[PDB]
Amino acid sequence: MNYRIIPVTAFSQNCSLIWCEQTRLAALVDPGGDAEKIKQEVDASGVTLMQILLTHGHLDHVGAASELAQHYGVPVIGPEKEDEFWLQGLPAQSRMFGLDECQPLTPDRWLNDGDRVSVGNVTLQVLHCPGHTPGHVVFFDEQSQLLISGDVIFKGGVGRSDFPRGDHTQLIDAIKRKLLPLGDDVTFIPGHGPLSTLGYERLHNPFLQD
Amino acid sequence: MNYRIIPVTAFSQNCSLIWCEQTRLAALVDPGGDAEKIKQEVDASGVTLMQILLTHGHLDHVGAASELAQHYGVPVIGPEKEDEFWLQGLPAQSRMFGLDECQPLTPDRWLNDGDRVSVGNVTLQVLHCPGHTPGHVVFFDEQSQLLISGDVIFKGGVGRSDFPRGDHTQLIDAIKRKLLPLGDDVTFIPGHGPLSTLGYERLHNPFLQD
Ligand SMILES: [Zn+2]
Ligand SMILES: [Zn+2]
Repeated sequence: MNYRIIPVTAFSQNCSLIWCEQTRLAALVDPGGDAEKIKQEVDASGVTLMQILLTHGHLDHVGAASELAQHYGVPVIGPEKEDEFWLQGLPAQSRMFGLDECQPLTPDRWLNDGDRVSVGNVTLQVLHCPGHTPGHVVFFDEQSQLLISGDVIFKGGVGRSDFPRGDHTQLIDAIKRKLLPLGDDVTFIPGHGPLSTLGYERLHNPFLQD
Repeated sequence: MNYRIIPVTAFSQNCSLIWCEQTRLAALVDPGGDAEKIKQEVDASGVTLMQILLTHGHLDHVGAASELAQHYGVPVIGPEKEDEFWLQGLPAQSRMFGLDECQPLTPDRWLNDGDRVSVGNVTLQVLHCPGHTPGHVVFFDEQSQLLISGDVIFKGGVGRSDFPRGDHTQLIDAIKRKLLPLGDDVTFIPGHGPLSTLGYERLHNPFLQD
């Protein structure tokens, strides 16, 4: 799987344009804002966008999803249904940061643990990883050993759990039981900061010790 | 000032019907839900409802405000503007607890620190007390030494500050600098649990020591 990271919004979130090398069929993961910047990269890359994927219901991951879905004529898929309250609360999310109103978002379909999403010949496995948000999912490409994981895990950190319905014990358990077993060699693209691997975090991440 | 407490919603919130004894002009503070229960008490009390007052933007304090405002033909007044994001997020608030959708609420006017609200011959002084929510206000009747204070202070407790834009240092400072100086003899009607006085909390509330 090929990809391009597109930093979007004032929160500087790692939106991912991902695509199959043979078919050039593509997906956007977490198009958080800066819809024009995203469109410019998508259009200049020459790929065929087929879908928008959402890891979780937070503003900096979903702000441009509705505009891009309409622009390209593609579905918005994900996250898990427990984040519906966050997506319904997008106006409140944006108003809290003094930003322009982000409209409520209803995805074409929710995702569940164990779902398959096809990006041309790339098969993404969906893993439900709650703790940061109760509906947070991640996308795993087994063939390229690549994880697109939103705000579950960072290089030397983990997602905040002090939000409504956040749960630290739940988040750490999800990382250890669902992510780490995918293998040390797995690279992850987090929502913020630099990329890292699961192996490096297993042994160096201060939140994953004990 | 006369009053009647009307426990509403599954959160068992202390909605207040308050009124002037001479004129029988009345106000509702925090009509949180159970709109029929509220209407039954208001109508049976014989008072003339003139206004709805809001201490803060949380679901269990505002759920029935819009229906009652329309039913009686009265304004919704308060809280302070910083809670606009909470009122915009009412659908998200209710969806989070698996309840029926509560619509976004736009009050007739926001309140500010130092505002006067007239309930017949009762003059309420408005105090801005952030920390639980950034737009939280309280209503003080100096003549009857009575405070209607929402979720700022409880008997032996204080409002949670772990919500988005919550701030514990700010909440405690607001209590100590804006509430306690009103006098030890002041009775308060909190959003939850039994009534108490400012004097008792000053000396016994574990959150107010030091
Ligand atoms: Zn993020
Ligand atoms: Zn309350």
